Amino acid sequence: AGVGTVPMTDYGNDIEYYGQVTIGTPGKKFNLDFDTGSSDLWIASTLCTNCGSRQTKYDPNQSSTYQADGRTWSISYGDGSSASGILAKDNVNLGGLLIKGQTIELAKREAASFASGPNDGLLGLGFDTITTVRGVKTPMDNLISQGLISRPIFGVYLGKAKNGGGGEYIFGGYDSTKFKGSLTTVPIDNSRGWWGITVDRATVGTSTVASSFDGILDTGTTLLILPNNIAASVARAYGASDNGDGTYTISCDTSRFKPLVFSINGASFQVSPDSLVFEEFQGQCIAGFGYGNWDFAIIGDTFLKNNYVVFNQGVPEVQIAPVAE
Repeated sequence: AGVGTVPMTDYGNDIEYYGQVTIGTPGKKFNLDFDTGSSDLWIASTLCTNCGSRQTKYDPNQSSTYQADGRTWSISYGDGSSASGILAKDNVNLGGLLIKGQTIELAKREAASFASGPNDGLLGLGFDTITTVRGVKTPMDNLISQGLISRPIFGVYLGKAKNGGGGEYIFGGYDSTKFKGSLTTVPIDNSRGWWGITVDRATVGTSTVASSFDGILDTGTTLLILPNNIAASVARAYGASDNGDGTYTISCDTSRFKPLVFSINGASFQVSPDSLVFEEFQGQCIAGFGYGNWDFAIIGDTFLKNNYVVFNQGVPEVQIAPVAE
C-alpha cells in the first residue's frame, strides 16, 4: 500500500474497524481499533493478568527500543469498558511511517469485553486535550512534529460488510476513488477534545425529524446515538419500537424506508436504507440508530460507513462527501 496507508478490517456487521500497527524493535504487529473518540494508545501486554489468550501482547523484553516510564494510567470508556496499566516509550510504525519515541500504554488489567474482542488495543485519534495522562503527545501530534506527514490530515473510508467490508485510513492524504462529487468543508469544535460538528437538520422524506444539533464524529462507536427527543422523533418516522436499553427494533425489510438525511453546512449526507438496520438476530432486526442521555449526538459507524471523511487536526475541520458505491 502507499505511504501512510493502512488497510482496515471490518469486524462482523460493521461493528468496528481495526488495522495493523507495528510496535517495537524488531517489532510485532498489533490489531488496533482506530478511535476518533479517544486519545490514548494502549495495548495488551505480558504484564496483563486478565487479558485474552487470543490477543497479541506487547512484550517489553523483546523490544530493544523499549523505555520504562514511572507513570500509571487508567481509562473508562462510555460503554462501561475499562483498562489500566503503566506508561512506556517505543517506536510505532503506522502504514510505513515510523513514529519514534511514542508514549504507549501497556495494560495490566482490561475489561472482559476487550479480552473477548478482536483487537489488541486502541489507537486514539481524538485531540490531545483528552489524553488520560497530562503531557502525552498523540500519534497525530508526533506524525506532525516529526514531519512524517506534510498536511495534518487523515482520510477515512469505512466499508460495508454487505459490499465486502474493508476500509482504509490514509495519514497525510486522502483517496478520491472512495467518494463521489465535491468534498464539503465543515468547521470543527474541539473544545471538549472531540471532533464536534453541527448538523443543521435531519429529514426523512418530507418530514423534518430534527432541527440543528451538535455531535461528535466517532469511528470507535458502532451506532448513530441521538439525544432522547431526536431519537424518538426519528424512530416514529420508521415505526421502530423502543427496546428500553438504548436500542430500537425495526422492520428487517428496508426496501420501503427512505434514507435518513442530514443537512450539514449546506450539503446533504445520508444514512442509506440498508444502514438503518444494524444487526439481525433470529428474525429480529436492531436499528442502526439508538439513544443516550446526552445533549449531543455520537455520530458513529452507521453514518461514517456511508460518508468519506478527511480529518484535519490543524485547522481543525473535516471535509465530507458521500462514499462511492
